[PDB]
Amino acid sequence: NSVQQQLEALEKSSGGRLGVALINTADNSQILYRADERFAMCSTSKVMAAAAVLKQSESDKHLLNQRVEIKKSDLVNYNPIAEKHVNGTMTLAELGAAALQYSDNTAMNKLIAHLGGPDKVTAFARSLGDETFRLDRTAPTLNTAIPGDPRDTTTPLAMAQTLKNLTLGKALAETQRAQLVTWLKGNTTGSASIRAGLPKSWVVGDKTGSGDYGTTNDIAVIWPENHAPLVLVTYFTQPEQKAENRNDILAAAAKIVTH
Ligand SMILES: CC(=O)OCC1=C(C(=O)O)N2C(=O)[C@@H](NC(=O)Cc3cccs3)[C@H]2SC1
Ligand SMILES: *C(=O)[C@@H](NC(=O)Cc1cccs1)[C@@H]1N=C(C(=O)O)C(=C)CS1
Ligand SMILES: O=C(O)Cc1cccs1
Repeated sequence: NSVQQQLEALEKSSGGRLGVALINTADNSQILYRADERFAMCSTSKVMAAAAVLKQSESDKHLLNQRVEIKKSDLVNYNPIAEKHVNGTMTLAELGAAALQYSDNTAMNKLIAHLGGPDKVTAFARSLGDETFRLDRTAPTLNTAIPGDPRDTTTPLAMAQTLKNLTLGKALAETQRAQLVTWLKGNTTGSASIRAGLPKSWVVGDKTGSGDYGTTNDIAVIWPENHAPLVLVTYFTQPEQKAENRNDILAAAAKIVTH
């Protein structure tokens, strides 16, 4: 059975809608599955917000060390790092790290607020040539992931192209690119997702998302030992609002497209 047939079968048995875009940077070849369909990004959108702040830092050498005050009233539904810092400060760099490596929603909201709102994240994506990405809401509501809702969505192909540019391409100056990569490589939330479908010793940087409608996402850059990098987006969503998340489906998709 072909890769396409395998993805079709995985999707059908899983009881959802699967979106996959793999870019092989060895030859610029692609494996696409529903790659032009919109999906709710959920917390994968934090990559774009963190990168937007990194872009700003290219013209302000003091930005990443700027103090941000964390109040009790800033806490939302999931904030394992920010809650440790209530009544204190975190730097913008520390907020980027917390957002990316722990999926701290308070940290995401501080990045968005610093930028001037969700629309500023959209404008940053557009500045990278991504005509597809849109950020409309803050956390937690950006994770509602309602079928057919365009808010806070992108397509697998658009996100793969932009993640490639961010991490391996033209988007950021070198120090900032390297910082983004360091953050992604140190993610703690992705064990059971794309990483689980790959050789254990491959280096991976990724950002997950989990939302309503059992929406389960991961976007990754993958560094094989003897090959050029791969960029992989796996998005998955289901028909029932209260559905369980399905990290294993992302692992399976990763295994299929790297087999
Ligand atoms: C850490 C995490 O939450 O993993 C997602 C998950 C997955 C997955 O795909 O990774 N799922 C499974 O493999 C499903 N588990 C079951 O269907 C087992 C059952 C439990 C209760 C009745 S059936 C769901 S249970 C939830
Ligand atoms: C990002 O996806 C974010 N998800 C949520 O806050 C969950 C919801 C909020 C409203 C409806 S559902 C955080 N990300 C992680 C992750 O990266 O997977 C989570 C596991 C949940 S918190
Ligand atoms: O407590 C407040 O309302 C303001 C803050 C100062 C420092 C962290 S939060």
